[PDB]
Amino acid sequence: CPLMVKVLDAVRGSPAINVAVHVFRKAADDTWEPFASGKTSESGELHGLTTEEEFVEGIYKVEIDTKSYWKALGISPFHEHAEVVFTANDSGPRRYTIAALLSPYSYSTTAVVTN
Amino acid sequence: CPLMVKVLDAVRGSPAINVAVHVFRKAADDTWEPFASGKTSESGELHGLTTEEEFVEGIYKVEIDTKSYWKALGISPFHEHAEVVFTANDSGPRRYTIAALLSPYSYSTTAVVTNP
Amino acid sequence: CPLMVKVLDAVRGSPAINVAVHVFRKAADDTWEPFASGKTSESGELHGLTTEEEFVEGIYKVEIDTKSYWKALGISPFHEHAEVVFTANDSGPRRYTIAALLSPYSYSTTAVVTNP
Amino acid sequence: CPLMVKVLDAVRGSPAINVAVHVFRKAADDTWEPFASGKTSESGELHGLTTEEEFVEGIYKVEIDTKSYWKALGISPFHEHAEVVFTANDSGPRRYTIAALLSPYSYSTTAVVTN
Repeated sequence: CPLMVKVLDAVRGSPAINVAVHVFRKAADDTWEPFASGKTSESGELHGLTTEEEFVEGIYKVEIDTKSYWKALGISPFHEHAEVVFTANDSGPRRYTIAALLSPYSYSTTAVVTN
Repeated sequence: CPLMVKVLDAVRGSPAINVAVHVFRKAADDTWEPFASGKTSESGELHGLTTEEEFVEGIYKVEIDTKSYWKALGISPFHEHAEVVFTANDSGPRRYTIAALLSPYSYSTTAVVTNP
Repeated sequence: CPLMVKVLDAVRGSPAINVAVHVFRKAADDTWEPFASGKTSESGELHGLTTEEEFVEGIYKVEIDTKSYWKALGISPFHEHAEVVFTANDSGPRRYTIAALLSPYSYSTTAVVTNP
Repeated sequence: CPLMVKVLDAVRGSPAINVAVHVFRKAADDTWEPFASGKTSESGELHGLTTEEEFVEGIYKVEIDTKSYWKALGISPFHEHAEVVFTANDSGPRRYTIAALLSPYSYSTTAVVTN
């Protein structure tokens, strides 16, 4: 599993469950092409997005659908979504976890890149 | 001043100076149209991007060029840029401060929105 | 103004107003001695805590009363308070801004330190 | 395992390994008494701090020794340590993860409290 996403809710102190996540890869015409997507599990994680064979070097974008997540909790959010854009590199460590911590008007995202 | 951007460096504990920032507005046709751009100052702030008149309702995207920033300090960072995407002015004009706090493999962004 | 505190509410996207803040300085004897205190204003800022003269080298602790804050808005938060502990002025006088960004079960704190 | 700590390094994009963590419980004379301590593992985690029997309701403080961690990387830090202070409650969910994300001049901490 080369690319995993983990999302937390800073308001409830809990995983952010059932959050839609869409990943895109930049194509040679500079557009974003759908690459992988899913919904975070009960532990706030999304696994099984891609495989080592398919996850080649390139520029990827991970879009986390935060606004629908907050609307379903009845809390007015600021952002349309949270967006993480990065270059995957074979010289780096082999596994990428994109973590995100969500509040209605604020989020952080951290990449944890390991062996 | 309805839209301002403030950027901090979490490594040095200082403003992030000379950070390029590009703002786009989602078009009628669904594309991102260029809306305004500038660089942060010595205080890590970017003012004067737009006017209440020009800054109408819409979906806006504030792209902060964090990669050039880290690279010019000798660091190879994770993200290409930070992107902040939000609907603005849909309940009337507001003043928006988009803050970002940067580290090489992490950032956070916070909006402070006040009723002018 | 060598020491200032700024507090934001990540839920509402606004300054956190009326947040009580207590500052302590580590004593000669190792205890935390009361150093200064105040409440954030309408802009979520606390100024005038100390003076360059009084603010000497030492280890300081800035305690931000985040629990009273959330509770007065009907939220039962995780933390009793946020505590920020740092050595100050050990390479000469500096100006310190202690920023905090609050959510019910999370906060972050950032120092911006500049050479006056 | 009722209380776990997980620490990440925002500068290197990695778990924060070998970070000392000390936990204290507030005693009836208002002092902090040592309760549990350890060093984060290679995955940035610390487990086995306490047991459900011993972790009773009370006010606890978790001190994460960030300053020594940054000094060992040769990076000048701001804080002496990061401190998380909270009341454990039996009405809450039964497991507490104190997560912390560290930079030299900034840190965040989040409690993820689950079943």
